Amino acid sequence: VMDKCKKVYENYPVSKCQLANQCNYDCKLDKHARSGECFYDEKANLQCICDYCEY
Ligand code: NA
Repeated sequence: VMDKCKKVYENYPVSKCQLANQCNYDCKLDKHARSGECFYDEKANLQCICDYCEY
C-alpha cells in the first residue's frame, strides 16, 4: 500500500479554512501531522489536507 504524504482531514469543518493557520494547527494537534493547509480541489471545493512528510 502506497505511503502518501497528504491525506484529507476527514469531516473537517470547511468553514475553518477561513481562519489563518487553523487547518495546520488542527492537523498537527489532532492527527500528529507535520503540517496542514486547505486546498482547492478540481471543482474549487476547499478541503483541509494534512501532511505527514517533512520538506
Ligand atoms: Na494559514
